[PDB]
Amino acid sequence: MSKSALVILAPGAEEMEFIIAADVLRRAGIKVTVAGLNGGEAVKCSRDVQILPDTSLAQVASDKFDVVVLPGGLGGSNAMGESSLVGDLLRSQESGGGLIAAICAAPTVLAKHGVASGKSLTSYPSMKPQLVNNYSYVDDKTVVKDGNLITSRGPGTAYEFALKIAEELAGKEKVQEVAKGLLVAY
Amino acid sequence: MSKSALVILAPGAEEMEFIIAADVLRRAGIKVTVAGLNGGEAVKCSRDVQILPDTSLAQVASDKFDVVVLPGGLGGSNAMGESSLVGDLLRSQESGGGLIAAICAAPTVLAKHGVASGKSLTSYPSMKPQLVNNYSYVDDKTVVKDGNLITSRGPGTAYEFALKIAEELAGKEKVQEVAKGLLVAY
Repeated sequence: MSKSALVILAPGAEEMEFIIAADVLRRAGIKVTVAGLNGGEAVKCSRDVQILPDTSLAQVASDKFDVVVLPGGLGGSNAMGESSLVGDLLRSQESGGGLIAAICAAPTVLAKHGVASGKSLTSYPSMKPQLVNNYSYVDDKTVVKDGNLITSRGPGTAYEFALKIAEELAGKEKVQEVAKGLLVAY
Repeated sequence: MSKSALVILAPGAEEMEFIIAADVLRRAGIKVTVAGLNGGEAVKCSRDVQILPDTSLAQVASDKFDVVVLPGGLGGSNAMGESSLVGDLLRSQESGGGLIAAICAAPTVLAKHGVASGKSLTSYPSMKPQLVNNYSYVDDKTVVKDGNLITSRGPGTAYEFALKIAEELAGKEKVQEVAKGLLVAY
């Protein structure tokens, strides 16, 4: 009847990347929960934009989501990488064959929590040396999908990233109409 | 020696275009003030994302900004169009020789306030009929500049819109570095 997405909002997140994934997913008819990393309070992002989450990560820790989305930004990614809760939830998503999606610096969260080893991914270019030892790093793609893992490079790739997630959950036709309304070629 | 931008955040604002404007301008070293239309409280956006403004529009009313930026979204544009304070600041900005930038449905804000009549502009494609009478509408163009007016079309043109404003205020070398960091060709 419906597909869900958990979007984790962490202090120091790249707000553009975050907002694009939340907003595009909602456009495509997906039920998006924005879960604040440390609570239900406003999250101060990387360029000082403050965003109210829908709820806390902790409050949706017993729920299943068709996709777990990790926005990038160095500080948001560092916070998610240190969070034992993010680790538990990511291992859970991997073992239920659910989608994991990470953009920009956020794929280092996968490395930090031992998730999705041996898969192909990309990231923001400056994070590559953290991601070559246990993953096949892709240098030449804006978005990479390998089994249940979708990763992407940064702000210039965030619309394509969100649309690719949307396409897996909501289908081709829906995403075509969504992309048309965005004025995004896809 | 810095430059300044007022970004007006209004209820029903298209959050992506809003966040992209605030973030990209901040990356370019421009002092950004995010000012809530109706006060300093959180603003609910078109897709239910809630954003805390830096301050209220009312509180920056005697301030001079090098640019006044209007994000789009239909609810947001309609609210701005009804606001006498928006009108007053657009007119003052216009008399003052300062920059005005409006994306998506936001150009209709200038129509509602009788601002920049006869100027060349674009908008979200379906909003064209609202604009053809009193403006010189340009169909096939992502970002349109006429003197101190900059307009653009939608989410898919938001980066270029923001980078175009950034370039006017911060210069070519700065915006090239910012575009490089964003992974946006510009």
